[PDB]
Amino acid sequence: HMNPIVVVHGGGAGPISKDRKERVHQGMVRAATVGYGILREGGSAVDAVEGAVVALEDDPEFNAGCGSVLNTNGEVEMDASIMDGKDLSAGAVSAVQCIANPIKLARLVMEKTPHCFLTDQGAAQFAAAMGVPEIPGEKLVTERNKKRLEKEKLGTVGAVALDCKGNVAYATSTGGIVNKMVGRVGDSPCLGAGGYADNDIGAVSTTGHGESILKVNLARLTLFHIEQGKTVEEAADLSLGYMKSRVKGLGGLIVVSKTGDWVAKWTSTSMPWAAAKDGKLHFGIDPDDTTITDLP
Amino acid sequence: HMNPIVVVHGGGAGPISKDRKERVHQGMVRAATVGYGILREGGSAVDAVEGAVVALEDDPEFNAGCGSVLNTNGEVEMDASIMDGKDLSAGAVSAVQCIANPIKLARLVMEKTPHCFLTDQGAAQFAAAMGVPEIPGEKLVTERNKKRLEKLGTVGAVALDCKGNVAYATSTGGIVNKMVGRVGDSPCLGAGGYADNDIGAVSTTGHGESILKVNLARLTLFHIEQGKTVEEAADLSLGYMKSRVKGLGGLIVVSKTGDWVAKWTSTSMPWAAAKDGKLHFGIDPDDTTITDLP
Ligand code: NA
Ligand code: NA
Repeated sequence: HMNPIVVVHGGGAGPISKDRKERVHQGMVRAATVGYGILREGGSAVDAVEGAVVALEDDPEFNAGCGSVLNTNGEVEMDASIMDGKDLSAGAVSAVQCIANPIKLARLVMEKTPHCFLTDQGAAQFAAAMGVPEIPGEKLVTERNKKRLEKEKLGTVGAVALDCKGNVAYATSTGGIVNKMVGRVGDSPCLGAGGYADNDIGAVSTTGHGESILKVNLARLTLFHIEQGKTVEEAADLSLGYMKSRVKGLGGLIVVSKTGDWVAKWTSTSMPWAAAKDGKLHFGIDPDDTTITDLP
Repeated sequence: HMNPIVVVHGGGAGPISKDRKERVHQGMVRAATVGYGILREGGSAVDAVEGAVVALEDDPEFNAGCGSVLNTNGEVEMDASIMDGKDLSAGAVSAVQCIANPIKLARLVMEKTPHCFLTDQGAAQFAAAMGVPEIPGEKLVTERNKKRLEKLGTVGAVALDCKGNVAYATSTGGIVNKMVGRVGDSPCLGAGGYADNDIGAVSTTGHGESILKVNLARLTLFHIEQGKTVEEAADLSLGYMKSRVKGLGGLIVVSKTGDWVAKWTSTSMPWAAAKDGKLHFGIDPDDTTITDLP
């Protein structure tokens, strides 16, 4: 059976301050830790990617769940998707509000509906009827994002996991872009763009310019290069190089193939990433700054 | 310059009676004529597919705009997306309500926002700012759709323009008795459609859950990239949706060179194509009729 790997990413971003850097690290370490803990228990790659992304929605330092950036009405409006590489099973939610973990609802969508995608009000109603709690507004908005919205008037989190059966999965979550139009949907809930998972190829989770990821369908394009016999690095190189020259978009991504190979590449300035494989934790934000430590 | 082309499709769905096929035929013809008239009058590929889809939305017979199917709540909710293959610019709406033409709303997202994809309450609010009328929701509700709910498919258009640009537009009401705010493939780029001047353009129809799963539109084009012809590539992607996800449906594709095809694993798929002063139509596998264009 395969050696389990979890890969986690923060938002593709510009320069990070020496400070966010500290809490970002531990945020990335915490999520990669849960994702892996899940696979050591023999959990599925779906359970692990879900697990990792929940940690990031709950961690205020990351643009998803609590800590999401604000829309043009100052409100939190969130998107998420998860994909099961076994039979291509998927669930996704767009434009959701007043809920803690949009990724759990995407999972509920995949696992307890005949659908793959619920939006806005019907997304709230499905959460209401599945007994997801409504949160007393306020809670989701952080003082850092409050200033951020006044200023203009951070990025998508994801996870890719490979389990002992060779199953792969991805999960993505985001509150979008600051001052975005109400009801704007980025790449996250769109399968092929914000992510793709296929036991025959691998799984990808992306970040960066949402519309640009959509226009190029980045996650599925990365995988297309792999199917053609490229390495995980060359595929990510090539698919991001394309998003750069064709539509002028920047981002980043995390991929893992069906054979245990993984990398994290980006064209934005920063992308906090973490990976757990064989009880070693890898972490980085800028290229080269990579640390490797034990993971008991 | 290229000889321009438009292809249209109705839904990749089940059997259609003799009595109503003549009527779907009237619809397809009107839509293709509308697309090809824009193309022959110096209009863009994007112009041409919006014009063709707008027409099927306006026709209460097809599951887009007027005549959408009703969700679980006896309500109409519409998905749409349109794409320009030159710069890969795109527009898309999901779960839009009380407006006549979702594809027209889709193009305004493309042109008028720094976004590509709006949904539900935000799109409705955008529609208003764009002066798009808020029209009786029950005027989108036909008697038949109130009935069929109690007891057809996604439409679309591809085109290649004289300048050599490709575009797709796709609009749906979705599937009968869907959950509130269920989004299919139709506003998801690469599933609902894809257009890229450097390959061609595809529009898809059928069970939307399956189409999202396999990235059907971009896959078809992946095969076209590999040297597979349009029919070949269409057969592989549609074949793979059926094998891998047990999903049925159809698609239309126009390549950069101007080769095109209509293909479906579903029973029926209304379709009409226009090029070289001729109209091509069909609903059933192997029943094509080639007439002269007016
Ligand atoms: Na968060
Ligand atoms: Na219609």
